[PDB]
Amino acid sequence: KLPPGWEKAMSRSSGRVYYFNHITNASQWERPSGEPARVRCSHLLVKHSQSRRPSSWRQEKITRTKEEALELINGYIQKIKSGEEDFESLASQFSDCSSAKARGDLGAFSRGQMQKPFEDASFALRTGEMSGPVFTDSGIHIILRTE
Ligand SMILES: Cc1csc(C(N)=O)c1
Ligand SMILES: Cc1csc(C(N)=O)c1
Repeated sequence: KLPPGWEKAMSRSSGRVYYFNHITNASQWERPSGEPARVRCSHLLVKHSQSRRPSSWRQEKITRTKEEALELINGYIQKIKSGEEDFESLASQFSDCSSAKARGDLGAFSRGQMQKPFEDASFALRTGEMSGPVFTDSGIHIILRTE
């Protein structure tokens, strides 16, 4: 029916159908459009106190809870989707990954290199597409597939 990971859902607040991807946690009103050796992705990471290292260039000791990290991620996604902020700008300012200094760009990678939920979401995104919150042992990610 739909591309890998996508399913129909019902808006609780509006009653309109929408589409949700259970690999990428992307959600959108529009029906999804229409695998490679490598993809290229950027990401914005928000770490939390349960991260496998709760420390970053932004903060020596990351103390925010997982729930607080998710609320930050949710807010960044809202600003990206509304156009108020660009993904690259938010990643440079707020990603707890050292790749923040490269606007979140991780370069290209194959399957079997990244943490699995990140890999699966990255490969389920089409070029240009953005994930919803993706959970790994590092923290919570917004992933943007660029190639
Ligand atoms: C909403 C929510 C996200 S993480 C979380 C928890 N209890 O760790 C709750
Ligand atoms: C992919 C990447 C670019 S900068 C960086 C770092 N400095 O750790 C990671």
